[PDB]
Amino acid sequence: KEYHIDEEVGFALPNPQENLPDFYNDWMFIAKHLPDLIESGQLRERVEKLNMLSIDHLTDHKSQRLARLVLGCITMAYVWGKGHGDVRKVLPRNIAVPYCQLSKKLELPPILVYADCVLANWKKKDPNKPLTYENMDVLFSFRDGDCSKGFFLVSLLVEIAAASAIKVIPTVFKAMQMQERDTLLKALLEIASCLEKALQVFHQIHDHVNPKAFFSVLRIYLSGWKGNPQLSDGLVYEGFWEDPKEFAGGSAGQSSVFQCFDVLLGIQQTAGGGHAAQFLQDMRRYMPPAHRNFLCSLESNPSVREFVLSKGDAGLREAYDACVKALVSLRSYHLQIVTKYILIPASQTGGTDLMNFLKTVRSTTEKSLLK
Ligand code: HEM
Repeated sequence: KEYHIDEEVGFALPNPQENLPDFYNDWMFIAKHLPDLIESGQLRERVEKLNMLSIDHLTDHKSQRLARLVLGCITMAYVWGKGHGDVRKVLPRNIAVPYCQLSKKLELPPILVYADCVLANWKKKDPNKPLTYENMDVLFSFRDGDCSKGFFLVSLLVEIAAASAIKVIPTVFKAMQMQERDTLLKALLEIASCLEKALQVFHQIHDHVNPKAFFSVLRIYLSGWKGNPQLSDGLVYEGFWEDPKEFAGGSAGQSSVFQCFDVLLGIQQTAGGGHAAQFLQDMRRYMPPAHRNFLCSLESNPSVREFVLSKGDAGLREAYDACVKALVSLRSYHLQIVTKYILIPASQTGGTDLMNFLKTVRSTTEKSLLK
């Protein structure tokens, strides 16, 4: 696990910190009570009433990641506020320096990202109960009725469904170099199987998230400030950085999961020109460095796709296509989500720009079938 891939939860953080050192009890309070400090308005002030606390008292990883989640959740709330059109272009040097320093340690950007607000932002209610929606809960939200539990948790639950496939991958590459056909064939079907499993889990998002509430409320606090005509120049990290600085928002578009399998199955997303590829390449910078590296390792390994074609073996061809189909299925569904949770709400040219981007990626994935 030098790629930080759990056998159980994959790219997620197997059971993150709930509690910070006391030195940072200031930080934990503002964070822990965000529904109230915005719904009141003494958040923006209470952030000003705060020391430039040091980073050094954060001993281990899980601490730094909670610290990133806390500092992250806090930073989104200050900058956006009520999220009604009253924004900051200035961030205090009580927060900017300790968040900017931390986000050089972990080589993440100083913005709330998927890694923070999904992978590191979850808890188990009853330790010795399964991993199901009912028996889990997030660490931090922004407002009430935003359905932050819905989004973060179901996102996470899909990450975990994928873990079941990601642990097969070692087998795939071994079988390939050992020229062990039957093994490889199995391995490929198991991956298809588990990605089919992961789609069912994707359905849960209807059950646990409201469209109007997502689009209206939570979408705002996840949104960053690149090409964002409310901070058109950017956000200023007072103290740390001389100028304003552009960094992009924290979608599930920052996940490693889809990309992981794009690479495994030799789907050249990040090749070609275009904003489709450029986006997908750009997103890797918002993933933990371990995970960036894991994807890089997959690319380095020999091509599954090439192997399969080289063999003249309908069994493999089939199992390969199974995996590809599972991945298209997932994306074809993601689209239905976006329609329901963005397109429709947003009517109550940017709209079709988004969908064409997603359909490009879907299509690229489709184009990789052998059938
Ligand atoms: C209400 C639920 C969801 C909405 C509204 C939504 C919306 C979007 C949007 C608008 C994008 C384009 C990138 C951006 O503008 O940020 C996107 C990309 C993406 N989303 Fe989601 N999403 C949702 C749930 C999920 C979940 C649960 C996953 C995975 C666990 C996921 C995985 C992705 C991925 C991987 C991309 C990058 C494009 C790709 O590789 O296919 N999304 N999503």
